Amino acid sequence: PRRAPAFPLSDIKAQMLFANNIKAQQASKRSFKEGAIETYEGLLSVDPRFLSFKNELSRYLTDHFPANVDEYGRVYGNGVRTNFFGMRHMNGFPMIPATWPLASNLKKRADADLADGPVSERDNLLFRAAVRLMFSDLEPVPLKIRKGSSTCIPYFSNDMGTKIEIAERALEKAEEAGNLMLQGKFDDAYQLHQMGGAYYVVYRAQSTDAITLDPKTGKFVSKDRMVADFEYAVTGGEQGSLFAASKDASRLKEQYGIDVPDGFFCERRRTAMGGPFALNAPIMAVAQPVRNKIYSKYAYTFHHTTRLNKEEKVKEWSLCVATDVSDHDTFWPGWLRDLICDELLNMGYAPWWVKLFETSLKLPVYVGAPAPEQGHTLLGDPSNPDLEVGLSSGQGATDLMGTLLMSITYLVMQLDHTAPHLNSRIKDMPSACRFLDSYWQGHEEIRQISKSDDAMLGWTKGRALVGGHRLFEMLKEGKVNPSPYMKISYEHGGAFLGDILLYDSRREPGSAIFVGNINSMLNNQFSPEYGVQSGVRDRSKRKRPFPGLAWASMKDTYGACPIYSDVLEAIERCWWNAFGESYRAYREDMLKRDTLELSRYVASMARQAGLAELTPIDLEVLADPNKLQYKWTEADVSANIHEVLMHGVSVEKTERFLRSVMPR
DNA sequence: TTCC
Ligand SMILES: Nc1nc2c(ncn2[C@@H]2O[C@H](COP(=O)(O)OP(=O)(O)OP(=O)(O)O)[C@@H](O)[C@H]2O)c(=O)[nH]1
Ligand SMILES: Nc1nc2c(ncn2[C@@H]2O[C@H](COP(=O)(O)OP(=O)(O)OP(=O)(O)O)[C@@H](O)[C@H]2O)c(=O)[nH]1
Ligand SMILES: [Mg+2]
Ligand SMILES: [Mg+2]
Ligand SMILES: [Mn+2]
Repeated sequence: PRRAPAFPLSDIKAQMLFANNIKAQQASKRSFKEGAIETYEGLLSVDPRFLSFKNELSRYLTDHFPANVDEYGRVYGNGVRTNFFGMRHMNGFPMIPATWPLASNLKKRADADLADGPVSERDNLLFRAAVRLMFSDLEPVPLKIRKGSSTCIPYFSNDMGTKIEIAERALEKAEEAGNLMLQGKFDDAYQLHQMGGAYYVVYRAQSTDAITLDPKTGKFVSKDRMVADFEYAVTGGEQGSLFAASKDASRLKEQYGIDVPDGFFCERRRTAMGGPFALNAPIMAVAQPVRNKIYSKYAYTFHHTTRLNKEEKVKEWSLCVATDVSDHDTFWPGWLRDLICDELLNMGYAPWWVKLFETSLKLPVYVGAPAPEQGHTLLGDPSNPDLEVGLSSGQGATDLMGTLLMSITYLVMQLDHTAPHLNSRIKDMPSACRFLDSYWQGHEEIRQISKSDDAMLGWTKGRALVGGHRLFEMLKEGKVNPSPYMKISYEHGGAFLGDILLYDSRREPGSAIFVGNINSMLNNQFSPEYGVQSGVRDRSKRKRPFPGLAWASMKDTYGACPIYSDVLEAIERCWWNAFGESYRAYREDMLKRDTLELSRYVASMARQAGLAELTPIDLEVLADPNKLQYKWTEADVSANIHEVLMHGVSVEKTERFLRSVMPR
C-alpha cells in the first residue's frame, strides 16, 4: 500500500539537504555515538560511587515508600505513584537500536481502530470551530529564538547572528516560496529559500523509564520498548518488524571497560525532529500569536502555571478524570492537518502561508544514526512531500496541533458519554464556535484543563455528572476505547503538567490538592537528560546553563510533596555512604558558584546581586531551559531572564509579515 | 555536535 521512497546519503536528494560547510557535512555523516554524561561538573554518570549511591537510594526509597494509587489511578497517601528504580540507568548510553520513524501512520491508525476523519458532522464542526477560535484575532509579536539551537537543514548554524538573518529572510520570501509550492515547485522553493527538504532526526534521552524488581528472581527488569526497523518504517507496518530495543548494559563492560552493577540499564531513546529553519520561521511567527491568544482568552483550559493555579479549577469539580494518550505524536491524524489547512483557507489566510504550514507537516525525514552501522538514509522524496508521520516535533507548532486535536477529542469524549443534551447547541459553525468558546472558558457543566495529551476532564453538579462517572468506570475497566480518534485511558497515578493530584480519604476533587511529583525531583537531580557541557563557554547556549540553581527552587517546587523531608534525608544519607560528603553542602556550593556565574549573564543583576529578584520558575528554567518548551511560557518568566535564553526579531519585521498572512 |  505504497512504500515510502528512500535514499542513501550518497544520493543527490540526500546530498542537497546539507550545505557546503563543515557543520552541515558532519551532521549528515555523524555516526552512532554514546558515552557517560557529566551529570554535574567533575562527576560522570557511571562513576562507581555514584552508581552505588543510585543503587542504595533507589532500593531504599522504593522499599520505604511504595506507591499509593487506588483502583482508579487516584494517588493519595505518600504521593508516590511508582517505585524509584527509574534512576537505575547508565545515562549517556542508549538502548540499541533507536526506532526508525514511520513514514506513514495510516495503517498504524487503522489497525488501532481510529477514524480517518471526523466521524460525525458535529465533530467536524467542533474541530473547525477550534481552528476559528484559535487562529482568529492575533496580535503580532517578535519572533523569539532559542540561543545555540541549530537551524538544521541545510546550514546547521548556531550563530544567533546567522539565525536572525535566516529568519528575517524567510519572513521576507516566505510568500514567494509558498506560491512556488502551490505550483508544486517544491525543489525551486527549497533551492531558492531553503523552505523544504527534510526534518533531521535528533535523539533525545528519556533518562528514566520503567524498571521493576521481580520478587521471585530478585532480578531487575527494564520495560520493553518496541522499535521499528527500516522495512517496517518505510512500509507503515506492512513489512519489516517491530521489536524490543535492547536495554542491556552488560555490553558497556566489554566495550568500554565500565563496571556495570546489577540492575542498571541503557537509556530509552525518544526520537525528535529538527525542522529546516527557513520553513519553521514563518510558522513560528504565527504560532506564538496563537499561543498568546489561547493562553489569555482561554486560560481556563490552557494556561497553567502553579500547583495552586491548577488546584483552584479542579477543586470546584465534582469529578475529575485524569486521561492519558499512548504515543500521541505518531498517531496524530494527517486528516486533521488537512482539515485545519482547509478551515484556515476559509477563515481567509494567505494560501501561500497555508501551503507552507501544510508542507511542514508532510515533509521527509533524514535519519542519522539509530544504531551502530545504521542510518544515513533520507525517508520520503523532498521533491514531492507526502509523508504521514503524525506530529514532527521540530515543526513550529507541534504543541498547538497536539492541543487542537486532543482538546476537541476530549470534549467529544465527554459529549459522547455524558452530555448528549448539549448536542443541540452545536448545529452550525456559529453555534459551534459559540459553544466551544463557552466551553474553553470553563463555563459549562463539563470542563477540561489541558496541554496536548495531558489533561484533566471535569464535571460539575448536573445532568452530565452521572455520565462522567460511567465514563471513568469505562476507563477503569479499560476494555473499550472511549474515543474514535485516539487511544484514551486513565493515567495510573493521575497527574497534570508534572503535578500530582493528591486525594485524601474522600477521594474527591474538592478535598484534593496538587503537589509536585517527588520522583521527578529524583529524576532531575540524578538522571539529567544531558550533561553539563562544561566545554561550551557560553552557558546561555548549554542545555543546562545553571545546574546549581535548581537547588534554590527545590523547596518551592517539591516541598509540598508528602515525603519531601524524608527523601532529602535518605539522599543525604546514601550520598554520605557513597562519597563521604554532605549532598546538601555539595549542592549549596554548586548553588553559590552558579549564582555568581549567572550575574555575568544577567544585566540587571548586580555583578553579585543574589537570587533575591528571581522567581522559582526563573530558577527552574535557568537550570533546564527545556521546561520553557512545555511547562511554562515566555510570559511566566522574568523578562531579563528570558533574554538570557532567547533572542528575537524586530517586532516590525514580524508584524509586517504577520499582516500579509492573516485575513484580518 | 543535536528540535520546540
Ligand atoms: N518539540 C518537542 N515536543 C516534545 C518533545 N518531547 C515531548 N514533546 C511534547 O509532548 C507530546 C508527546 O507526549 P510524551 O509524553 O513525551 O510522549 P508520547 O508520544 O505522547 O507517548 P509516551 O511515550 O507513552 O509518553 C507532544 O505533543 C509534543 O508537543 C520533544 O523533544 N520536542
Ligand atoms: N516539549 C517538551 N516536553 C518535554 C520535554 N521533556 C520532558 N517533557 C514533558 O514531559 C513528558 C514525558 O517526558 P519525560 O521525560 O518522561 O517526563 P519527566 O518530566 O522526566 O517526568 P514524568 O512526569 O514522571 O514522566 C512529556 O509529555 C512532555 O510534556 C522536552 O524536551 N520538550
Ligand atoms: Mg503520553
Ligand atoms: Mg509522558
Ligand atoms: Mn496527566
